[PDB]
Amino acid sequence: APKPLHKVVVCVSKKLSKKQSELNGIAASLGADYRWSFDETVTHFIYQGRPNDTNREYKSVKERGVHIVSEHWLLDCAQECKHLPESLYPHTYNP
Repeated sequence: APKPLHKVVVCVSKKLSKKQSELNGIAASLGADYRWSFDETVTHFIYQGRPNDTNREYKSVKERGVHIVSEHWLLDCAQECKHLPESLYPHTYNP
């Protein structure tokens, strides 16, 4: 049975550790997989920050070219039950 985030693999940044289990579960309810820390399987890295952010984990993921999205990407995908465009939710996104 189709779910909107099938084949997505989320990883919540260390910065967002207090929200990590909750966000993993929100992603999983939409059919995504999740990793507890970053690796080569991750498709979507959840992160909140600033222009030219110096966070080490963020910079390492950015080098790998995977999607880096605000937590609001996941929250809005959940509200809509849809795979929403990642480009609308950069790490600097603020509602």
